[PDB]
Amino acid sequence: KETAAAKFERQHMDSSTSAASSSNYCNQMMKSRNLTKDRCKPVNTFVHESLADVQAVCSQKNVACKNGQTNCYQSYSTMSITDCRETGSSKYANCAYKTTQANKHIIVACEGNPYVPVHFDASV
Repeated sequence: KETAAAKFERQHMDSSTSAASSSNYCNQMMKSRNLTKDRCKPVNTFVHESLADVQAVCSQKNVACKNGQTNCYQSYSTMSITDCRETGSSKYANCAYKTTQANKHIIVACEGNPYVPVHFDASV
């Protein structure tokens, strides 16, 4: 099975690039990260920062999680991120994604030992 921390890295970490290079980036990454096999993941966010810089968010501003949970943290600074949202004309198994590049604060839920991000709550 996949540990909740390795899963957050596979679905959200992309430190190799500084930001979405083309409008096909989401179609590319959603595919190389295995997020379109049993269905098209309708929404996913990639962060273009170092894994360390994203794990350090677990020691920043503590805020409520979108589900009420109290183990979410908001990054003090804005981070480079890419938003992948399934387009209306997307069809399993041929997923189509709109890619939107942006700089925003990310909010992730942290868990376990050591305290690492285990779920991407949102960005603002």
